[PDB]
Parts: sequence; structure tokens; C-alpha cells
Amino acid sequence: FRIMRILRVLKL
Repeated sequence: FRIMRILRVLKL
């Protein structure tokens, strides 16, 4: 699962 892909979002 592309978890990092979602978490990285927080670092907008």
C-alpha cells in the first residue's frame, strides 16, 4: 500500500 504517498501529503 502506498502509505507514504498519503503521509507525504501532510508536508504540503
